[PDB]
Amino acid sequence: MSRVQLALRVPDLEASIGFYSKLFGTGPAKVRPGYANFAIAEPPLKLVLIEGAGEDATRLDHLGVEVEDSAQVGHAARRLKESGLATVEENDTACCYAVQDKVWVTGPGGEPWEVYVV
Ligand SMILES: [Cl-]
Ligand code: NI
Repeated sequence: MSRVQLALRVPDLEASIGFYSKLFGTGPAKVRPGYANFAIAEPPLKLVLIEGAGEDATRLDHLGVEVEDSAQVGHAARRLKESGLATVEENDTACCYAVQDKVWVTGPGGEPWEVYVV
């Protein structure tokens, strides 16, 4: 029961929050200065909105896969590693007054993915 995380850097956080609330029929789960996120049940999605500074267009910030528990992150980190991808693991972190275990991989064209648990 994992779900994709889509993180967008948006030029207008307030406008984006309103648009996404309408699109998914649900308000944001978390709102902070320059930051919001939506936990969408259907489609299963963690949508993250980060306000850009003086930006003109929405762009991809990063992608991810949100899993249930640390064991799944661990399983993923091992699996990705064995597949031959370069991974960077984080454990028991800090950011967003929250705690996360995660593993980062980067695609060929530079798009970064985190497999993580909140
Ligand atoms: Cl995955
Ligand atoms: Ni993220």
